[PDB]
Amino acid sequence: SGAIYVGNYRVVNRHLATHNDWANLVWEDSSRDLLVSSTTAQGCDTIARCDCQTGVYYCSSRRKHYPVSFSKPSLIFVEASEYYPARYQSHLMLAVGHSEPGDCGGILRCQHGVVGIVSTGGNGLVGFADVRDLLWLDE
Ligand SMILES: COc1ccc2c(n1)[C@@H](C(=O)N1CCC[C@H](C(N)=O)C1)CC2
Ligand SMILES: [Zn+2]
Repeated sequence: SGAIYVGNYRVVNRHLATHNDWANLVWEDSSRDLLVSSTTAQGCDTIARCDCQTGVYYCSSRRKHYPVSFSKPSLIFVEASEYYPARYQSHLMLAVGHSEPGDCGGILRCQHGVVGIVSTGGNGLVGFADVRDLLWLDE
């Protein structure tokens, strides 16, 4: 579990979104596993605007932060789940690191701020849904 709070927005994994997220829906993309809902309170999260390939992510299954090298956002095939059929997930970045179901929502950060959130994983690989291109989060 986990979300990004920037300005009047809440950024969560689409497959973990609540009824309130859908009642106050701003944008969603099933192909990215992203959903953005509106909030009343202000958000204090700086979103990175960069091409960084190194960062730090929070892994709640270990209650630890791990430094990682990660790939550029791309189309990667993701196996079937109770939320999605077998499809290519866009804007996804992989890293070598620990992840298990329950880690989705862990923020990935670089020196510039929030890069993305855990979305996939398995076999020593962790996948992150990129958010740096959503310039409308900051404006
Ligand atoms: C987060 O780490 C892991 C590790 C192992 C495993 C997972 N997640 C789970 C996972 O990746 N997905 C299920 C929920 C939706 C996901 C998506 N973005 O399409 C895919 C399946 C096993
Ligand atoms: Zn950055």
